[PDB]
Amino acid sequence: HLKPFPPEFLWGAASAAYQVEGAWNEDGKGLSVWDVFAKQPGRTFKGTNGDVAVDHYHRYQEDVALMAEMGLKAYRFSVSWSRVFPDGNGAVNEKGLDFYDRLIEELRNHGIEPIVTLYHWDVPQALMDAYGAWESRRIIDDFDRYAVTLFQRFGDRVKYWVTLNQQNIFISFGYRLGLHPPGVKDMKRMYEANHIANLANAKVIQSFRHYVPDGKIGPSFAYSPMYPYDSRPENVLAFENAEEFQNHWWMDVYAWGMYPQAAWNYLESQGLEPTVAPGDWELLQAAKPDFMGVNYYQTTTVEHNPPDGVGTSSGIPGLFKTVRNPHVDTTNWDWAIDPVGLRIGLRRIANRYQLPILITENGLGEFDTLEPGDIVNDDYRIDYLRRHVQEIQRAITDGVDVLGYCAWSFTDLLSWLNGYQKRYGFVYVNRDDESEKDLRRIKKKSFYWYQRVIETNGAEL
Amino acid sequence: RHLKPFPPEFLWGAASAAYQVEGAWNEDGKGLSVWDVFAKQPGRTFKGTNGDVAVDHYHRYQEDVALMAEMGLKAYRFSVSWSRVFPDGNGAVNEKGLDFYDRLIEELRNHGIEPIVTLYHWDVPQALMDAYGAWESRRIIDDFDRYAVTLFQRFGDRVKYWVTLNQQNIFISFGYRLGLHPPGVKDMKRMYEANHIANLANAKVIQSFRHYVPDGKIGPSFAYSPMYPYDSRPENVLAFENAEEFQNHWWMDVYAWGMYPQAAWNYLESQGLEPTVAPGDWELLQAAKPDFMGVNYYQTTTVEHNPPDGVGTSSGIPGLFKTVRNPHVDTTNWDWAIDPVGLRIGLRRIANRYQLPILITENGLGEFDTLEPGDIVNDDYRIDYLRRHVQEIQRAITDGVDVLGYCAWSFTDLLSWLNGYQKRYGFVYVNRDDESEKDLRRIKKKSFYWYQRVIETNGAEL
Ligand SMILES: O=P(O)(O)OC[C@H]1O[C@@H](O[C@H]2[C@H](O)[C@@H](O)[C@H](O)O[C@@H]2CO)[C@H](O)[C@@H](O)[C@@H]1O
Ligand SMILES: O=P(O)(O)OC[C@H]1O[C@@H](O)[C@H](O)[C@@H](O)[C@@H]1O
Repeated sequence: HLKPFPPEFLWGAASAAYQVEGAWNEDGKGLSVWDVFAKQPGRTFKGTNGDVAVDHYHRYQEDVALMAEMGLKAYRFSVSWSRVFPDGNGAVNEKGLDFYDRLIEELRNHGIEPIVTLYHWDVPQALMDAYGAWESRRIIDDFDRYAVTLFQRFGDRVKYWVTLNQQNIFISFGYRLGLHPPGVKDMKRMYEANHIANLANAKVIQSFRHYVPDGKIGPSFAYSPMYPYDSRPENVLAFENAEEFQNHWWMDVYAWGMYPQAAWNYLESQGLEPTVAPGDWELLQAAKPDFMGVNYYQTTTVEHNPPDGVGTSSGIPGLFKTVRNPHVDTTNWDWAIDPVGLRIGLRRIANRYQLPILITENGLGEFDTLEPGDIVNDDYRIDYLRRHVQEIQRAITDGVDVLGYCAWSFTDLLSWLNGYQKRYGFVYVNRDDESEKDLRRIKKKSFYWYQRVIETNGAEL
Repeated sequence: RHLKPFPPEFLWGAASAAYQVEGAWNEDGKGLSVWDVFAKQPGRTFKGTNGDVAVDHYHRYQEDVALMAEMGLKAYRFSVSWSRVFPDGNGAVNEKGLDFYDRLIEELRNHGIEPIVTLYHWDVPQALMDAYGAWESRRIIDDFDRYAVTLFQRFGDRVKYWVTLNQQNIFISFGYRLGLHPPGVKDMKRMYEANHIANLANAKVIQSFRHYVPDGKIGPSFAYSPMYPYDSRPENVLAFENAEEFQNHWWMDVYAWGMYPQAAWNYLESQGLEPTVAPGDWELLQAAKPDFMGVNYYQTTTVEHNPPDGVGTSSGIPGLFKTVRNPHVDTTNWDWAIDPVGLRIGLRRIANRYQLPILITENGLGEFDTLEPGDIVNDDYRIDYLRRHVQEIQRAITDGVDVLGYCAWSFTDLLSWLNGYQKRYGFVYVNRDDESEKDLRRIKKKSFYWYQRVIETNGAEL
């Protein structure tokens, strides 16, 4: 018999500041690296950018009212560092803090738990200009000063905090694939910036223990659990390599403060291991989180990759390469649909680290059709969410401590590079890639489905 | 890719177990072990074979050590028979029993061979079973500790490497779940209680070791079959998660971290099978970190989804996993997988999960060796098996696993627990069979000279 969801389960939904807020130059806000990057011609679909997005900065009262109508138990959002410190360091911007204060008060007045995410990829451009942002150890103290400011202003009202959201994405996309700022393709630089981000995460967790002694904090990891293609020993070995290189490389640092040794030795043999300073290991080991945040969309299957092989398939020669998994469904965008993979990832985190898990992001991006009468029938989104929630219930029954589930996303939002048409929200926003239209909010069918999930604490899916 | 060499102090070894080699079952004051009694029950063992004589290593140890020195062994791993040292398990120490192990250790040291002493290989004295049920009573924790401390005091000056419980998962599961080994019980609840007591005994002895052998290295040895999923079907990967945790982490997480894994614990709790925990248990288990994980390795196991009405050929646990033949590995003549890459995988998994050095305490090939005219045994099949495993160990070292040594199973042919003598494991053939001891003469197999050359070249010629 499946166990019920625990009574205080945080049924949530989530967003990110650049993707929803707009108001990119209002109330003293400084430029973020994304304000600049997205205005490079050709970088984003149809030149879409975060100047307005879905205008949540001005429409937050309506959006929170919709959350209360749904009965959301928690809303996870990120704070835009450039609103609080327009230059990254230096003078605090009270008008920027005041927006988040008003948002938090609106949530609390409706009984919704805020989950504050410190960082979703939008370091102030001034810090990139001054010292290269995440490539400089200077960012450790600047990020800590920013985080401490938020802990001081909001710790009395916010119990749950996420530090770096998807560090593995912003680091790898920014420094290895060149898809995100700063547009670099250099593995050596990637691992250096990654190490600095690890130190920044640990430093802010240490600060949190002083300023928010009753709070709960953790990083959030974009987790694609690895599978071996089959039981061929060389494919199982490729899986060992891939899970360690892609997943333990981050989560072991978060949980244990140590990089895994086989991956470290491989990077050292390539001259790619990060520079370690005295005190680094002590800091990383002394910053235990209360939970592991998990952003989940799909698993990855791997197979053996000879030393002259792949490096379609991607991988590392001599370690592993990816291969299409014939045993999982796909979305209309070729993302795998693997709800059991979420249960597997949750089981792996509990088994390896004994940590509670907050699922910070999971959802389905698809074209939605607006029908006359302001009707959006998104049964495909209900199907996807239902199947993932069902597997979470099985993970809970197995013994995993899952603190909550934040569906991605509450309203439709701006994609980093792909505009607006692949929508994720429970709430449709009437705008597209060419026009803001009237920006009106329209509840999708999935809104009412999730409302009923919450009312029954997951008993009716 | 440049392979790393075997480290300069790598323990090229071979191994045995006391009941399987010693004989002298009632000599020099030795008391009855549970195996002395069990193997004499009609029908328990093939052709009634038992350890009364075995290969008579108790009397022939000088000849056997001389062969080890001829081979150039760096280490010899053996077990101490508790019933020789404390015939009743507790009570009076038997000095003649200690004197045998003293003579053996001196013989090894005089030939430059490192002794690796194994405290327990399944032979608890029958008197402790009679009095209180042996591993089912917490009384065994202090009795085992007193025995271990006796050995630490007598031999700690000359023995650096110690193994505590050898293959706890086997003696506990075979003794209390499958009923194949003493005490012949089939009761999962009793199995998990005895297993918990064995965990506490292991931790207690490691704590004592820190007091008595401060420069030594100690660890348990686990019979490790690394699990594989059959394929990338999500339900088969989940079956693998269940199987690796339930079959492997259940033991190794206690050894390394002092904690049982939660999903397995909750499953047992739902069946009414979780062990009874006393105040102080977690503190003891957590405060007994080993210096290494010992690994007894023969093969991997591949698993697939098993519905709640499923298998309980294939074996498994309904709702968790079931085994399935792996189509991508060869098998021995007894349907055991031959999977040397699986040894590398298991070594990588232990380093990745626990960051522990590993002593491979047992690995070998059992086969029906033919004694040819001229006292020749051509066991190229054994050479091939060992060569491939040693090659994969070198790759694991190159990956970054700290492997302390490799003990081939076995040095001489020996008595199997239930299956007699015909399926042989030694580098040294022993002339006897299931019907009689013949003359017990020792005959070097071809593999003896192969391993001699491996050791001489520190693994460069395999
Ligand atoms: O509109 P898109 O391109 O589908 O983006 C949706 C969300 O993507 C999340 O990150 C993804 C990323 O898109 C993938 O490229 C990467 O491989 O996986 C990560 C896993 O999260 C972002 O978290 C979110 O801000 C986007 O809305
Ligand atoms: O002869 P069998 O049944 O294959 O057993 C071989 C070996 O099996 C191993 O599990 C034991 O550790 C050894 O003690 C034993 O010799």
